[PDB]
Amino acid sequence: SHMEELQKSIGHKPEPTDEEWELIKTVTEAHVATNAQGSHWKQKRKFLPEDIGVDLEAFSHFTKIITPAITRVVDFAKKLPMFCELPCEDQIILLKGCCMEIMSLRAAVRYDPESETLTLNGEMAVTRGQLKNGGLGVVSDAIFDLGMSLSSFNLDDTEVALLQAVLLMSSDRPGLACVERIEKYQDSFLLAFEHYINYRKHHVTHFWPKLLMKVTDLRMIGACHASRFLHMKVECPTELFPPLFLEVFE
Ligand SMILES: N[C@@H](Cc1cc(I)c(Oc2cc(I)c(O)c(I)c2)c(I)c1)C(=O)O
Repeated sequence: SHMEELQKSIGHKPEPTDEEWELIKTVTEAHVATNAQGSHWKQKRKFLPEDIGVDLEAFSHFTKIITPAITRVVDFAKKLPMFCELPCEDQIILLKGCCMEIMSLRAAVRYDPESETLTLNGEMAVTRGQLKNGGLGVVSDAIFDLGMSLSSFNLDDTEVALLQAVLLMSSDRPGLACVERIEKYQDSFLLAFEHYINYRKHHVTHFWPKLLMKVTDLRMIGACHASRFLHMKVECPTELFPPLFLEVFE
């Protein structure tokens, strides 16, 4: 009985309703499925040679593995019924919007402080420099700084999945038709996410506000990548652009 605000005047911290656990199980599984190499990534990963890394040899490695990265985000979305409930133009609009946001999140949570690397596609471990010089520029710094910061959040697969869901259901992308409906699905994810955090009892003060701030930072990564993507088309050759890469980023 979502009295919600009232339960937040008394100071109780509401856990997930029965319906919310269902939504949480769906999003979680969507993610775990489409997350290249689940919990097995730290030993499955080849460090890219110190000598590689606009440095074009670098770029070519990242573009080689980017089409599967993209598609595993479309797959994450497909596995959300709310996404299925939307028109075809809206779906494409939402994906193009969140694709880098999600991929960046997936990379940043595989930050390893021992090596100072992130791991892409669960397949390849890069440094900040290698990722910067291979085309991202300062978006690399953005992602590394983020990964470094999410170290203390200790996110679990559910937390990352819900974050992905919040990024996907963004009502402000341009061109959308079903805005109010996307906002409602969003609010539904945020409400379950908060609830799930209450349940997790993280030992960090002001955990939720803090994690919402990361949504923004992800958004910024994405914006900033759009711009990097123009700087790229002029520097690297139309040749090394996987078709799907082009179609998502336009
Ligand atoms: N690790 C994620 C996927 C992921 C793949 C790549 I490859 C990547 O790096 C780039 C590099 C360039 I250059 C681009 O132009 C773009 I978009 C992404 C990032 I960050 C994330 C996953 O597990 O799903």
